[PDB]
Formats: sequence, structure tokens, C-alpha cells
Amino acid sequence: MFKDGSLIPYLTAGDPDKQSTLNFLLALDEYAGAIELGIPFSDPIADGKTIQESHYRALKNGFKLREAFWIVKEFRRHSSTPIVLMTYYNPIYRAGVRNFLAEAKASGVDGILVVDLPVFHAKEFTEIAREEGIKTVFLAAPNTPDERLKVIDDMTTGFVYLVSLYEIPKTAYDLLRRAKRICRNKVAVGFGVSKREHVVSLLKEGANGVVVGSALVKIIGEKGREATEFLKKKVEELLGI
Repeated sequence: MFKDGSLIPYLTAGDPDKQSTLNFLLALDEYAGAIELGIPFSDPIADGKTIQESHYRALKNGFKLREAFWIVKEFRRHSSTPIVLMTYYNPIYRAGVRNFLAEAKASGVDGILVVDLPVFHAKEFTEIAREEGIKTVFLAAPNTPDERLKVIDDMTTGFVYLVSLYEIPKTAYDLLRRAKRICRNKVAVGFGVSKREHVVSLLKEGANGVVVGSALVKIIGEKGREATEFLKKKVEELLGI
């Protein structure tokens, strides 16, 4: 759902606050092919340390679920860049899948990624997502077998997101190689990129898109509301401008 060779920033909603998040998005938009906006959760057990700490900051500063929809709505007033909402199942489940997907679509969200979606709910979920007009994004880690990658690809309408278990490990490159051999959908990778050579290498190996999350959120946790300029400089470095 994004142009080939795209850089895809990931940011946690409400880190440090909802207004700063919006400011960050508007500043990175000109370099982004797509954007992943993460919804804070008290137990981000599938994320690395840097991202977990961002969820904690956002929640500590008093983030509210609906504020995520506010961010996207406001962003939609200035841009059409594809937005993928990333979230754990508890929030959506506790609010009602249909209700959630509907309001998400209403706000301007294009796709959704449910990190810990129970496998025996995937079918139902994909059904409703389609009905509500929301594209699905599913993730695959290095221990995902070829057979499962195929199933995931068949249920995916947005893109397949490849992530690392927790510079770039050979196991991550292996996952990408295998994925490009199986998936008809475009693939984006979130392998913990931090330098220009990472982006060059991953694109050369077939990644349609490269997500940049921890490298950006680390700056935010350090500069807070004043991270804007440093975020642009980091993306610029990764783009090799």
C-alpha cells in the first residue's frame, strides 16, 4: 500500500503527548511512504525495550485510546499518506472489533496491525476489516515457517510486516529472502534499522519498504517535545540525502 523503496516511520501515539505526536508526523510526512502509529498498551510483550519504554511514557503522561483517532483526524487535514494503526488486542477487543475498525476508518486510518491477535480469530477479524474497508497487516517473525507465511500472505490486504525476534541478524535476512519467495503482497521490514547501510542492504535484498521505529522513538525519549528537528535529521541520514 506504499511505493517501493519507501521509508515507513513508526511512532507511539501520545509520546510525549498527542500534540507532539501530530507535530512529529507532519514533520516526517515528506519523507514517508507510509506511517505506522502505535497505540500504547500496558504490557507490550512483543516489542523491544526502546518501544516498550515509549508505551510506558505515553501511558504515564495520560494517553487515552480515542486520542489516537484525534491524531489521525488532524493529520488527515494536511496529508493523504497511508496510515497503519498498530495495536495490541486488549484495547480493540475490549471496545468491540467492529466498533473499533469503524471509528478507525472514520478517522482516516487505512490499515491495521494487531500484534497479538489470537490465531482462532484471524478469520473473523479479516472478514470484518474487509467489510469496514480497512486493510489488514499481519506480522511474521524469524520462526514463522514457509507454510504459515503463505497463509498470512493470503489473508493480507495491506502488506506483510516482517520483524526480528526482539548489525541485522542473518536470521532476519533469511526471513526476508523466504518472504520474497512466497508473498504476493508487498513486504515491509522492521529489523531495528539505525544506519544508512541497513536501509541500502535491506532494499537491495528485496524489501519493498523499511520501517524505522526504535531509531526514532529513542530520539523522542531523549528530546521529548523538542525531537522534531532531530527526527528529520535522522530520517535524512537514513535516506542518504
